[PDB]
Amino acid sequence: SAETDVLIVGAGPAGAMSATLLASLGIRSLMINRWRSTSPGPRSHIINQRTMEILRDIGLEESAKSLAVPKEYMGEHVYATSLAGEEFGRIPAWASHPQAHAEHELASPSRYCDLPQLYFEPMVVSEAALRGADVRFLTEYLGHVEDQDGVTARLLDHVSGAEYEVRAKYIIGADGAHSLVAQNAGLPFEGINIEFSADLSSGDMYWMFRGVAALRMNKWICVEEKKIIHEIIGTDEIPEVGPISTWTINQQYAVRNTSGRVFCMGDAVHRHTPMGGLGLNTSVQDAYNLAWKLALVLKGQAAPTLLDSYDAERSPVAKQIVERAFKSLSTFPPVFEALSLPPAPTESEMAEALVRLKDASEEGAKRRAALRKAMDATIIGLGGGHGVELNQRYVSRAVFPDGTPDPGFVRDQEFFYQASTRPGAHLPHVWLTENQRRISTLDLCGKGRFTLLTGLSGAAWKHEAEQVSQSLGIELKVCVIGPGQEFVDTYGEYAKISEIGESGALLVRPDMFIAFRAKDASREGLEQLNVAVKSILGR
Amino acid sequence: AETDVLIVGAGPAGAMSATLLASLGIRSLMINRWRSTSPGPRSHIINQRTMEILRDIGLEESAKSLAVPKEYMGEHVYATSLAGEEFGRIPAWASHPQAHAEHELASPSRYCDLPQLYFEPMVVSEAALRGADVRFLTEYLGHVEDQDGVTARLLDHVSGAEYEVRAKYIIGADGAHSLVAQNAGLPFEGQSINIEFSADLDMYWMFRGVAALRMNKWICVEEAKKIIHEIIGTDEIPVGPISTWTINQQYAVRNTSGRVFCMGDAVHRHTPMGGLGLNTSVQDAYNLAWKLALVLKGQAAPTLLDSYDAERSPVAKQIVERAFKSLSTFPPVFEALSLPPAPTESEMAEALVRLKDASEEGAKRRAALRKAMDATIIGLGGGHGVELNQRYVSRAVFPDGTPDPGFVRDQEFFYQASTRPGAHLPHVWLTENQRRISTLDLCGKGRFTLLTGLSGAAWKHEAEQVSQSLGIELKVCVIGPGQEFVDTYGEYAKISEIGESGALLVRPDMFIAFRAKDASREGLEQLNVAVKSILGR
Amino acid sequence: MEILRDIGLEESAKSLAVPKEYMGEHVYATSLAGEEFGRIPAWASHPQAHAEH
Amino acid sequence: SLSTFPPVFEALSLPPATESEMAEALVRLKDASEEGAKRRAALRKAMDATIIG
Ligand SMILES: Cc1cc2c(cc1C)N(C[C@H](O)[C@H](O)[C@H](O)COP(=O)(O)OP(=O)(O)OC[C@H]1O[C@@H](n3cnc4c(N)ncnc43)[C@H](O)[C@@H]1O)c1[nH]c(=O)[nH]c(=O)c1N2
Ligand SMILES: Cc1cc2c(cc1C)N(C[C@H](O)[C@H](O)[C@H](O)COP(=O)(O)OP(=O)(O)OC[C@H]1O[C@@H](n3cnc4c(N)ncnc43)[C@H](O)[C@@H]1O)c1[nH]c(=O)[nH]c(=O)c1N2
Repeated sequence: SAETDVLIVGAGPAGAMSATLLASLGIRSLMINRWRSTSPGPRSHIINQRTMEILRDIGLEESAKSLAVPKEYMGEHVYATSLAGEEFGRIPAWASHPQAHAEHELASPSRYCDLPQLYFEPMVVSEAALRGADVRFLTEYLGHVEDQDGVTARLLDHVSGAEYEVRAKYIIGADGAHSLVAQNAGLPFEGINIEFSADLSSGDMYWMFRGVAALRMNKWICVEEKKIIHEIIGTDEIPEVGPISTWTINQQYAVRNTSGRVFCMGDAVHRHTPMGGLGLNTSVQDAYNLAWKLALVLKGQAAPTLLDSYDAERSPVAKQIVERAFKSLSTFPPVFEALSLPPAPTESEMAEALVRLKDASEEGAKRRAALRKAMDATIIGLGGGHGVELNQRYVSRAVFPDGTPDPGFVRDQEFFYQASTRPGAHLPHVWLTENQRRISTLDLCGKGRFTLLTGLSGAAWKHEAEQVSQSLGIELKVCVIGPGQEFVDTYGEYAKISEIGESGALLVRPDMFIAFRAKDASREGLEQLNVAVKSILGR
Repeated sequence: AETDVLIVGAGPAGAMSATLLASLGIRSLMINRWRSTSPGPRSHIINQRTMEILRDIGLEESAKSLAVPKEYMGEHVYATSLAGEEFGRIPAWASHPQAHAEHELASPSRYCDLPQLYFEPMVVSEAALRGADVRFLTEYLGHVEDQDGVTARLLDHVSGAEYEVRAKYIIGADGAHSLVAQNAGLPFEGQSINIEFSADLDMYWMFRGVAALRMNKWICVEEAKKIIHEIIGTDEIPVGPISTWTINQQYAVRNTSGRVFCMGDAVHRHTPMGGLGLNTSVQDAYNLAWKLALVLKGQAAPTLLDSYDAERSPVAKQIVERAFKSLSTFPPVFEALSLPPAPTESEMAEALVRLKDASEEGAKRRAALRKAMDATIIGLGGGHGVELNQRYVSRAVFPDGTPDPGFVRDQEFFYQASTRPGAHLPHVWLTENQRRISTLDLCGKGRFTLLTGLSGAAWKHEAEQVSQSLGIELKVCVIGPGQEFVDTYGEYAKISEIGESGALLVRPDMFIAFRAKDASREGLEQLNVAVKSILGR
Repeated sequence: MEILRDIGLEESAKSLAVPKEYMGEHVYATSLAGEEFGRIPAWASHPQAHAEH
Repeated sequence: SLSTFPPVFEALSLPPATESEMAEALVRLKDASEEGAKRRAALRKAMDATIIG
């Protein structure tokens, strides 16, 4: 028998990030994993800005960057018949087009990077243990029972062969795409990788229309006597040929992610195809949504109803990414159609298409233009979906509305990020300075606590926040941004992005979402802080 | 539970043993009492032998990405305090151009500064990935040995349960108060407050007797921590975590008892001068693992394991005595300033004014101070010979009849390459498809390798016979023009000390076990007898 | 270079030049595509020569 | 320093100036005999002596 506050079943990105955050917040956790090691395979490698912002908040962004390939080396996607064959063209993937890159820089202090899951996992798992989480591998969750005060789970130890029980206040189901935890909580659902080595002496990612195969990276992956590798390369005048692995995926999202004291996250609540690099990133963001809420509830600073916001905020995103990843698959077949090929052409059919594509006729021109259109429409799955990645819009009892209408989106909300300071949107990034060194708005906030941002004519917020803090027993850090202060609006970018007057305030949750906005520091405005915070905390 | 090897401890020694044993196809269970890898500032100087090991197993590039390269380690400063007067500087970690050349010539690898805080998780994750079972919050309580194996009792600090593990061997990698070594009855001979802090202010030695300062975040070596003031030393700038290390200087005279092998701090406990501890501990593991693997696979006799004590015990004594002796180089600095070992602020102020005296007496003091500062270098990068000049004598090294050539220059300060059996294979650059590759990169990977040139082609057939007969892999590399590996710079011919048709047999740990002068019939016939002798067969 | 340094042109010279790290690989061959006889460390590129430099 | 180049041709057993003669020299330089090892060593020695220039 063991006892903990939270039992975390699974030590992939979702579980390991939950353990790390809970341990940083002073909460006792036990994280288990069935297997001997972290994940070995080529799996994820695209890390998006929201994940990198989370790592930045907890102090792991610089270690992530030292293991990763920066964004400048991710842009060249090549569409071809094979590596040696004819190139159809290229596309600027991962926001490498100058305009896309500007939109990227404006959105976040962080950037895309290429960091194999193979490295990402042990980095976060070692951090969880260092910060205080108990971590135990070769240990399998078999089931649990729940009562009025907690949960009791049965675990099988694969080193000793012993079974034992663990008693917890809450269980996190971070146990992947066939989650037993989710099955036991009764959650409702709706909806070949080949490593090899070779010297390819004679861009960053190749899409081969052979229907579609992918090739990247001495060591290579494409997606046992594997002369699929020939064909893709495609010659046989060069010669390894394994390890080989498979992923069966059945597209489904949990409609609800919570049942009593059980919270599921990650692939356990969203299972989808890998198009867009959304899985690991969304899974880490699920953890970041939940952990601070658990910590407040366990410390008695919030009522248990604060936990209802997890489902209300993260379930819509589960459905969104599943549908989006699926839709992005449909953008590849039109490439074959533009060449006047069927989805699985013969060698003779392909050969004819290549000659036809170079024809000096009007028919040839029509095909070249159609091919370019089709290739351009794949970018939604390969870096174009910046809006999908960033445009979270939360509606829950952990976001206190300010009475303003939803302004919607000026441009397409899938392709383009739109900054907003309305409650329910992520705090916008802009550069300020601290001692003449650039610092992001995001660097003022987070660290497991609420933060209130204002300017010099909003000095009354400091005292108002101290009262609410004292009264509710919760930390509220106040930052008064302006000339001569600790943090300075050196570029004028804060006044430009805040959408409110200098004396207004933004209350920012530990996960960086705006929970309350006030237009000014009038007595009526100031009195609302205490009512918003009580409402957010269910008190 | 049952495993081939139980590894008690997951520091550098244990984690490296687990990684190597897993890479060799051996089942192991590595345990650690605590929840995490080591949190503290502890080791940070990684030497070339350790970096070579990481290179052999494919972790050198990951280590380098986490580390600070050698170009940022050289500036050691001797002073009264950070804001006070500087006595002078010394080129530490082989940063002087001549020391740097000697360093480059010795190895494909380089010093780097890599905190143990990052080193440990990198190796522990690799061990699990490659097949080791790894289990933290698990404590070794004791064991009993019989003629077929060992049975250990473990306490699980998650479940509170005790259970037993059955193994063929136990590795005691359990640190400076090793319970394993105490239970194996090993005989021993031979006779710091670290303060982290943050402040807005490469290495400072403060003669205040001596304090060190390095690195927003700083370490020097809880409101009484205005020791930090004094060292900085002002208080016009605005104090934990604090930690202690007791070390009692001791080395194990023997490192093995029956089926128990101890390694690392468990067999060599010493002061931190010279950055020898972690490095020596990783090298103990690299000596043992391939031997254990051959024995467990039935390709070597159990007597191969006797060479672990014969090769590694002399190193244990050597580093303990060396680290201690380097401490004695600091007090002469106070003596050159004509100060007592703990001077007052007034006495030191007077020493500083005398040190600038425009007389012949002042010039004598300036020269004496320089001489004393220069003699500290043996503990701060000067001991390249100590780091690299391993000379093994054992049944796992087959002598070639030649006398020991000794050392032309001082064997502590200077590395001397040798290809005589019992010395480390020398590094030189060859090419493979016009890309530079080290001699070391031809060898290792858990197996024996035989190196020769084009007139030594007969070695290929001889090695095949021995390999087939003994059931062991022997990779043969024929170095020359038109071959897979080419002597593009001529450096192999220059370093090998034998004719082109001679051969060097290199062990999995990169030590030379056999050398042949030529490929005559008498020379070729010796291979099989050397390999049998090395394997105890 | 010492002369250029004395008169204040060394940094301009360096901005126009290729540094010493890119001068060492001298290759002896029958032709560029043919067989290579071997290489030599030119312009003090051997580590000992570089130290002396 | 000019006089250090001709010993390279001599180590290959070539005269100072045909394509056939050179082709033979490259095959002999890979010869597995003790004579081939002598030629490889002589060639290296000759190449090394050009470093003065
Ligand atoms: C080919 C490919 C390529 C990509 C991606 C997937 C695939 C298949 N993804 C998605 C990503 O790999 C996936 O979404 C994450 O691994 C999900 O992380 P989780 O922590 O939810 O599950 P994960 O599956 O990673 O972890 C589940 C954990 O639970 C453990 N477990 C299961 N049952 C257990 C039990 N009963 N008891 C104890 N432990 C148990 C498992 O052992 C494992 O540790 C991605 N994403 C992205 O953002 N960018 C990208 O580029 C890609 N690319
Ligand atoms: C301040 C300072 C600074 C330096 C150094 C030391 C110190 C104190 N060193 C030396 C270096 O840190 C030391 O030599 C190594 O950590 C030794 O590694 P081990 O694996 O042998 O022991 P280590 O002590 O690292 O690990 C022992 C393991 O066993 C575990 N354990 C103990 N008893 C157990 C039991 N009964 N059951 C289960 N687990 C148990 C412990 O929890 C731990 O995992 C160094 N070296 C260097 O090369 N360069 C440098 O710069 C420095 N600097």
